[PDB]
Amino acid sequence: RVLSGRVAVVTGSTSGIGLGIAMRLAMAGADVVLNGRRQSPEDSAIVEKVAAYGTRVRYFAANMKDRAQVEALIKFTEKELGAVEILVNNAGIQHVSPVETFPSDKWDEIIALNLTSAFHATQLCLPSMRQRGWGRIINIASVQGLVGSMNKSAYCAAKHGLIGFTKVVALETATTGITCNAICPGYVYTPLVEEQIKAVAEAKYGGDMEAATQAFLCEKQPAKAFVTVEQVGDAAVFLASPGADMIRGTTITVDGGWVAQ
Amino acid sequence: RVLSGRVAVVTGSTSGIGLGIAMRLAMAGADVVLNGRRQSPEDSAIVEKVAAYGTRVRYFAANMKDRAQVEALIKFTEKELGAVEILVNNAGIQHVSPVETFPSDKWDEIIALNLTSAFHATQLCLPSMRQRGWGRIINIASVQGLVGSMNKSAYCAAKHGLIGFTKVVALETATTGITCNAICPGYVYTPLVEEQIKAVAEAKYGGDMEAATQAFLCEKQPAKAFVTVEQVGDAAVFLASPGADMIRGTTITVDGGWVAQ
Amino acid sequence: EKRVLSGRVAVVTGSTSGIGLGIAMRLAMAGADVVLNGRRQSPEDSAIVEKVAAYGTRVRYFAANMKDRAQVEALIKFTEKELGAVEILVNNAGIQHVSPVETFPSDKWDEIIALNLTSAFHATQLCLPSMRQRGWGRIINIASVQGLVGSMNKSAYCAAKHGLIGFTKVVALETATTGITCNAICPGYVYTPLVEEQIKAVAEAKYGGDMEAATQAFLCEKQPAKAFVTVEQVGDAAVFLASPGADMIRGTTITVDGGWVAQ
Amino acid sequence: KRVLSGRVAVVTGSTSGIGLGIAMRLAMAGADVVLNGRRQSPEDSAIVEKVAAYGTRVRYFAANMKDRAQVEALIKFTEKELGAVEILVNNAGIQHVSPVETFPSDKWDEIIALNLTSAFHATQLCLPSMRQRGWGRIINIASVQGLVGSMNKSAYCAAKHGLIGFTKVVALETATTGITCNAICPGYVYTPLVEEAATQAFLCEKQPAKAFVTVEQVGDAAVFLASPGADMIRGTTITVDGGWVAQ
Ligand SMILES: NC(=O)C1=CN([C@@H]2O[C@H](COP(=O)(O)OP(=O)(O)OC[C@H]3O[C@@H](n4cnc5c(N)ncnc54)[C@H](O)[C@@H]3O)[C@@H](O)[C@H]2O)C=CC1
Ligand SMILES: NC(=O)C1=CN([C@@H]2O[C@H](COP(=O)(O)OP(=O)(O)OC[C@H]3O[C@@H](n4cnc5c(N)ncnc54)[C@H](O)[C@@H]3O)[C@@H](O)[C@H]2O)C=CC1
Ligand SMILES: NC(=O)C1=CN([C@@H]2O[C@H](COP(=O)(O)OP(=O)(O)OC[C@H]3O[C@@H](n4cnc5c(N)ncnc54)[C@H](O)[C@@H]3O)[C@@H](O)[C@H]2O)C=CC1
Ligand SMILES: NC(=O)C1=CN([C@@H]2O[C@H](COP(=O)(O)OP(=O)(O)OC[C@H]3O[C@@H](n4cnc5c(N)ncnc54)[C@H](O)[C@@H]3O)[C@@H](O)[C@H]2O)C=CC1
Repeated sequence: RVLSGRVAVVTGSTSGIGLGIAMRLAMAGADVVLNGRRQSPEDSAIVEKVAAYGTRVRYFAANMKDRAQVEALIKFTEKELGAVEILVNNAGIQHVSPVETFPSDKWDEIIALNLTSAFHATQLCLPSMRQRGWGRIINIASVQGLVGSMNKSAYCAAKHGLIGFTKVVALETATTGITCNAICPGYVYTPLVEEQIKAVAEAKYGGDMEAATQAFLCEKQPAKAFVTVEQVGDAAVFLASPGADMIRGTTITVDGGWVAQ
Repeated sequence: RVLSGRVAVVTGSTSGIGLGIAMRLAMAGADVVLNGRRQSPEDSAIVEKVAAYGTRVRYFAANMKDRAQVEALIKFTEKELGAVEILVNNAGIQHVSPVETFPSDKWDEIIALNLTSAFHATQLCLPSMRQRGWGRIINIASVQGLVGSMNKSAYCAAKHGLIGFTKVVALETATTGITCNAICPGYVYTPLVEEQIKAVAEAKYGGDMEAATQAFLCEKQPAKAFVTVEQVGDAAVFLASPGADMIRGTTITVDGGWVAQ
Repeated sequence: EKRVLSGRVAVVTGSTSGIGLGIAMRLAMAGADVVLNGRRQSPEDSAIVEKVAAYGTRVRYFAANMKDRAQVEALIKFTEKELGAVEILVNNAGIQHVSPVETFPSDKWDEIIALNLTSAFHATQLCLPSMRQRGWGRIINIASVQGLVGSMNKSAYCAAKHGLIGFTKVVALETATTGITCNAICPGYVYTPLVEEQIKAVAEAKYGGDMEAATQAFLCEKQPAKAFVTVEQVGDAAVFLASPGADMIRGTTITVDGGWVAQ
Repeated sequence: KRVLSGRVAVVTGSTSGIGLGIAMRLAMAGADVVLNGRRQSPEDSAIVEKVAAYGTRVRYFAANMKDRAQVEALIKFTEKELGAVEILVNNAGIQHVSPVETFPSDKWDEIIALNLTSAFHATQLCLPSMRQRGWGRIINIASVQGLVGSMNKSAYCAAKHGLIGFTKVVALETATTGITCNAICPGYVYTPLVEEAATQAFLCEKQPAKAFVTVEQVGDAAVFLASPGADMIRGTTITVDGGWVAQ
C-alpha cells in the first residue's frame, strides 16, 4: 500500500469529501486523524468505518477557525500517531448570496475557514516536514478557485486565495521532499450542495428534487453527473504518492469539464 | 474628454499606483476623490497634482480596514461631487516573510486591506450604480494574483482572492451597465517596491541599489524595466471608457512579460 | 491636430469586413495609416478604402491570400513601397468550421490551422526585422475566447486560437527588452457573418427558423452579458494595445467577451 | 490483479524517453501496450522485451504519425493484434529551437503537424470505437510550453497550446460518456530531446525544484488519468513540472 506508515490529518473529515479523502488515504495504508468542528453522535461509526482498512485512526474535535485549536489538533496527532506527514486542508463552508446583501460575518467566516485556517495548519506542520525531508500539503480548493459563479463572492475569493497560497508554499519548498498542491472539485453531492439544490428546488421547480438537481448540475458541469467523494480521495492519494514527487504548486481539477469550457 | 463628468473614488491614492491612477483618470476628464490612511502634511500638494487636469478633486482620510470609514468615504463623495460612478479599489500593503514565520497579524492585515476592503467598498457602491444603470469597479490586483512568488504567501492569497471576487461581481452585473475588472501590474517603482529593493540591497548587495534593482527585476520581469504608474493609470482609463462596456470579469495584466513565461 | 497613433503605418489582415474592418476604422480614427487586405479583389474594395480614409489618414488596399507565404510577403512589400515600414501588424484573417471531431474534414482542419495560426507566424516573421531595426513595433493577434477555453464542435478553431495565444507569448518574450510588444485580443461573440451563419444553422436545426430565439439562445449559452461584443469595441482594444500606455503590456490577452471566460 | 489489466493502450512515439516511460508504467499497471516509432530498428526487440517484463501483451508497429494513412494502419494493427484501442496516448512530438525571425518554415510546419495535427488524426480514428464500447482515454502529452511561453520555442509553444485547446474540445464533446480526454504537461525531463554544473545551469532558469521530472513520473500521471478515479477528470491538464507554472 503506497502510503503505508504515513500519518495523515484531514480537517473537516466527518462527512462528505473529507470523509471520502480519509477513507481513500486509509485504503492506501495511511494512519489518519479525523476532525470535525464539534463532537458528533456519529463519530464512533465514522472512526470505525475508516479503521476498517487496518490502519490507526483517531478523532479530534477542533474549530479550525481557532488557531489554538489547530495547534491542539496537530499536537494530538503528534502524541497519538506521530509527526504529521500528510496534511489535507478540507474543512470549508458556503454561503450563497448576491454581493450587495452578503453578510459581513459570513464573508469573514468563509475567509477564515476556507483560506486562513489552511495557512495556520500549514505553518504549524512545515517545520517537522522540513526536518524529516518529506511532506504533503493537499488543499481542497474548488472550480470556484479558478472561475467565478454568481452569488458566491466570498467562497470564490477564498478558494482563489487558497490556490494562490498553494503556489507560494510549493515555491518555498520546491527543492525539498515537501510538495504543496490543490485539488479543485466541481459539484459533488454533499450536504453543502444538497442544501443549495433544496433552495433552487423550492424557488424554481415546485420542490421537485430530480428536476432541480439536473438543472443545478447542468448549469455548470458538462458531464451532467456529479463528481464523487471517492474520486476526490483518489486524487489525494495520487498527490501523496511517489509519482507526484515533482508535482508542485498545481491544481488537480476533478470537475466533469466545468473549467474546460 | 472620455470620462468627462464621471465621479471616481481611488482608495490609497496619496502615493504610488493609486496616485498615478487618479492622475490618469483626471487627465481623461473624471472628477476624483483621493484617499489615504490618515491626514498628512503633503495632502494639499497631492490634490494640486491631480487638479492640474482641470477637473474637480477632493481628499478624504479614511482607514479602509474600517468598514464605517469606507462608508464615510462614499458618503463624503456623494455629498461633495455626486454618485460614485468609478470605484478603484487600490489601497494595498505588502509583507515579505517565509510561510513558517509569517506573523499572524500581518497575514490578517493583508487579507483585510488587499481583499476584504474591496468587498466592503464594492458592496457599498453597487446599489447606486444599479439605480443609475452605469458603473465601473476596477480592482488593483497584481501578477501575484495569477502566479505565486516565494515569501509572499499572504499577498499572493489576497490578490488571487481579489481576482476571484472580480469575476463574481462581473457575473452578477453582466446584464447591466456596470462592469468589474482587475488590473494586474508587475513591478512598479513605488515606495512599496522601493522598500523591498532597499531591504534586498542592504541584506545581499552591500547597499548597492543599482545591483539590487537589476536582480529584483531580472528575476521576474522579462522586460528588465519597471512598469510605470502612468501605464497602470492608462489601463484604468481604458477599463473605464466606453470601449470596455463589454469587458467583464477579466484581468488587464501590465507586467513586462512576467505571466507570459 | 495630431492623434495618438499619428505617423504609424498599420496593416490589418482580413480587414474588408467585420472585426478586421472595425479594427482598421478605429486605428485610422486614432491617426494611423492603414493597409486593408482581403482574400481576393472585390467590387466593394473602393468603398471600404474611402470609408476608412474619411478619417484623414493614408489608406491603401492589397488583395492577398494569407495562406500563401509569398502573398503575405507581397502584402508587406506593397505596404513598404506605398506607405513605409510596417509598424503595427494586426493578424486578423481567420475562418471557422463547425463539426464534431469524428467527422471534422481533414482539409478544413488544415485550412483553419493555416489561416488562424500559421499565417500570423509568417506575417510576424516578415515584419519583425524592420521593427527591430527601428526600435518600435506592435503585433496584435486577433484570438478568441476559444483560445482560452474549449467549445463543442470547434476543435480545429480552438486548437488554432490556443496556438495563436502561445505564439503571442513567445514573440513577446523574444522582444521583451525592445520597443516591440506582441499581445492578443480575445473576443467573445461579435455579430459578424461568421457568427450569423452559425446562428442560421442553429435556427434551422433547433428553433425551426426563428432568428430572434436562435440569437438569444446562441448568446445566453456562452456570453453572460446576453449582448454581443461590437467590432468597434474590438477596435478600441487594438488602439489601446497600440498606444504608449501599453508599452509594457507584453505577451498577454485582452479579453472582450461579456464575461464568457470569467465563469 | 492490476487497475488497467486487459486495457489496450497505444503510445505514439514510444521507442525512447518519455513515450517509453509511459508505456512501461501503463504495462506496470496491467495494460497491453503497442509501441510505435518512425522506422523499424534494432533494439525494437529490446524495447518490446523491456516493456513485456511487466507481464502483459506488448507489440511494436512502425508508423510515421505525420501520415494519416499510417496512423490508421497503426490503429488497425492494434485492433487486429489485441483488440480495440481503449487508451490512446498522443506523444509524437518534436522540437526545434530558433528565434522567430529565422524559424525555418518547414520546421514550423513539421512541429505543428506532429505535435498537434497528428493527435487530431489519431483521436478522430479512435473515438468511434470508444463511443461504441462506452469507455475511452485520450491522453495528450503536452508540456509546460502549452501553458506559458519560452523564448526561441514559438512553433513548439504554439503546437502545445493548440494541443491543450484540442484536449478541451474533445473532452467537452465526450463529457456525458465513459470517454475522457486530458493532457499531461511535463517540465524538463532528462531525455535526448532536452540534453553537474551544466545541469544546474539548464534547470535553474525555469524549474524551481532544481531537479528533473522523470519519465516514470510522466507515466504515473498517465496511469492516474487512465484509472477509474479519473472517470470525471475531463478537459484538464496534469502539470508535472517542479513548480515551473506556479511562478
Ligand atoms: N461539495 C462540492 O461540490 C465541493 C466542495 N468543495 C470543498 O470541499 C470541502 C468539503 O466540503 P463538502 O464535503 O462538500 O461539505 P460538507 O458540508 O459535506 O462537509 C463539511 C465538513 O467540514 C467540517 N467543518 C465545517 N466547519 C468546520 C470548522 N469550523 N472546523 C472544523 N471542521 C469544520 C464539517 O464538520 C464537515 O466535516 C469544502 O472545502 C468545500 O468547499 C470543493 C469543491 C466542490
Ligand atoms: N508596486 C507594485 O509593484 C505593485 C503594486 N500593486 C498594488 O498596487 C496597489 C498600490 O500599491 P503601491 O502604489 O505600490 O503602494 P504605495 O505604498 O506607494 O501606496 C499605497 C497607498 O495605499 C494607502 N493605504 C495603505 N494602507 C491604507 C489603509 N489602511 N487605508 C487607506 N489607505 C491605505 C497608502 O496611503 C498609499 O496611498 C497595492 O494594492 C499594491 O498591491 C500591484 C502590483 C504591482
Ligand atoms: N466573429 C466573432 O465572433 C469572433 C471572431 N474572431 C476572429 O476575428 C477575426 C475576424 O473574424 P470575423 O470578422 O468575425 O469574420 P469575417 O468572415 O467577417 O472576416 C473574415 C475576413 O478575413 C478575410 N479573409 C478570409 N480568408 C482570408 C485569406 N485566406 N486571406 C486573406 N484574407 C482572408 C475575409 O476577406 C474577411 O475580410 C477572425 O480571426 C475570427 O477568428 C475572434 C473572436 C470572436
Ligand atoms: N523532454 C521534455 O523535457 C518534455 C517533453 N515533452 C514532450 O514529450 C514527448 C516525448 O518527448 P521526449 O521523450 O522528451 O523526446 P524524445 O526525442 O526522447 O522522444 C521522441 C520519440 O518520438 C518518436 N517519434 C519522433 N517523431 C516521430 C514520428 N513522426 N512518428 C512516430 N514517432 C516519432 C521518436 O522515435 C522517439 O520515440 C514530446 O512530445 C515532447 O514534446 C513534454 C514536456 C517536457
